[PDB]
Amino acid sequence: MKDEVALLAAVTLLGVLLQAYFSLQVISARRAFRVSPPLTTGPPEFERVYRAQVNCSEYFPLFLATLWVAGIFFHEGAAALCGLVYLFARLRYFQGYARSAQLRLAPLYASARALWLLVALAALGLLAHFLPAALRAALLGRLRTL
Amino acid sequence: MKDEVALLAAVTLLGVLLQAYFSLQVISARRAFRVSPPLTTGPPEFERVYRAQVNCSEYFPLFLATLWVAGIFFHEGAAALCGLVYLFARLRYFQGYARSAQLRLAPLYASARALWLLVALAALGLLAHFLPAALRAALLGRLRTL
Amino acid sequence: MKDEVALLAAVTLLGVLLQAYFSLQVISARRAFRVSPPLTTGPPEFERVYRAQVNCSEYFPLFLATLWVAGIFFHEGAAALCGLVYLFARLRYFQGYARSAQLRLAPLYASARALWLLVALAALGLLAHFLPAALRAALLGRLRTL
Ligand SMILES: N[C@@H](CCC(=O)N[C@@H](CS)C(=O)NCC(=O)O)C(=O)O
Ligand SMILES: N[C@@H](CCC(=O)N[C@@H](CS)C(=O)NCC(=O)O)C(=O)O
Ligand SMILES: N[C@@H](CCC(=O)N[C@@H](CS)C(=O)NCC(=O)O)C(=O)O
Repeated sequence: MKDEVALLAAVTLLGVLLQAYFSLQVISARRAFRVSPPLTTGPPEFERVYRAQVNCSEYFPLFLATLWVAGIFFHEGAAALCGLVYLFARLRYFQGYARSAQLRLAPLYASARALWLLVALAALGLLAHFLPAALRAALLGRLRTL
Repeated sequence: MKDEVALLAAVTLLGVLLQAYFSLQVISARRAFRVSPPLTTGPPEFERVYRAQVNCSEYFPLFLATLWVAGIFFHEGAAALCGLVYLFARLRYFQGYARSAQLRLAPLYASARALWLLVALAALGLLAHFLPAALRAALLGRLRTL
Repeated sequence: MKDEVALLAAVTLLGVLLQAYFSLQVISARRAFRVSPPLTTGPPEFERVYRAQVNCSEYFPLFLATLWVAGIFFHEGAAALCGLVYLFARLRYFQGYARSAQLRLAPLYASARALWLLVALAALGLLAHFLPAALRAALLGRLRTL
């Protein structure tokens, strides 16, 4: 059903492109600092670029999972918008962290707020889905008795 | 189609929340042991918490992929239940590993059993989907000749 | 809708199995080189196997995201085929890297070509989806004026 998930798919693809950009930046840093695989250690500046990419990579599935659940169960447009805010914050996090550990913090907090909102939308969407059938099953069981 | 995937979505969200918990625990360990990014090395106790989170993060997409394939092609309820068992085992793995490398092992084995079962359900679901059309195409080709 | 995504699901499961294989190979290397968690450092040969697995793991969500978007918005068969080429290239990357850092390069380039093609298919699929409604909204706005 292309129609109900195309914005989620577009934000998903933008996320992939951003992760590709982070990967290309790590490769560029490896060349500049002459840090050859399999090493992932070197001068703090190399290690910051490496770490910024790794941190973005490990949250990326959380972002995808929440984006799709929130977008399907809550509202597609709102999930997509929160996803865009998340991804812009991650770009700033990567750029910030590369420059200095301390500059990762403000955009990290912005990314965490965007992701927490997606989590909240996904949870509310699922509650709206399940809570009714559950409260009903509960009541039908108490009616039987009563 | 909210209706046929809501339990998969709920287990997915629970998985996201658990990964968020692991991330918050690593941040707490960084503060306690004063290990500042970009370092990921320090006392064994810090390194165990870091590593437990990283290991959970790298299997998390495998869990999501298998959960959804098994849930769609085999049975939603069974996939969801195996997913819940996986996630509880991962929580125990994280808690165990943080305390000691050796305490990661029992829950790691439980998580691997749950994930292997999801893989098996997904494979059986796909076999049920493809094998028929394939054996038919095979037979139609031999009938033509015969 | 099993019917329109079964090949994407099958390539997804194959990807999971391959990642499981990489994980089992790292465990085998840990035993052979006696590198106990939480360490991820040791002789270059151990570090290459570890790193090859980690690199495959961090691209794996990019591969899944692009596979599904390309397969849904562009063409299922073509996305599945590019996915298979990607996964075979990753197997070669892992085998190559384990033997030597330099032997990772050719299969890395092949994997990057396959993934870039998936990205391109996904983008073209989404453009075909959105561009029309957008150019129409644009024109309706200029017609009103004109
Ligand atoms: N893998 C992360 C998990 C926790 C996390 O996301 N921490 C934040 C705030 S300390 C971070 O920017 N981590 C820096 C990094 O991963 O290099 C870590 O090692 O810290
Ligand atoms: N990235 C993992 C891949 C293999 C794996 O999952 N190993 C298990 C059993 S040795 C584990 O608990 N790894 C500990 C860790 O990742 O820190 C590793 O380095 O070991
Ligand atoms: N995490 C990767 C991101 C960039 C990347 O994929 N680099 C390629 C070409 S240098 C690679 O084979 N990395 C080796 C590795 O990750 O161990 C890295 O540290 O290099």
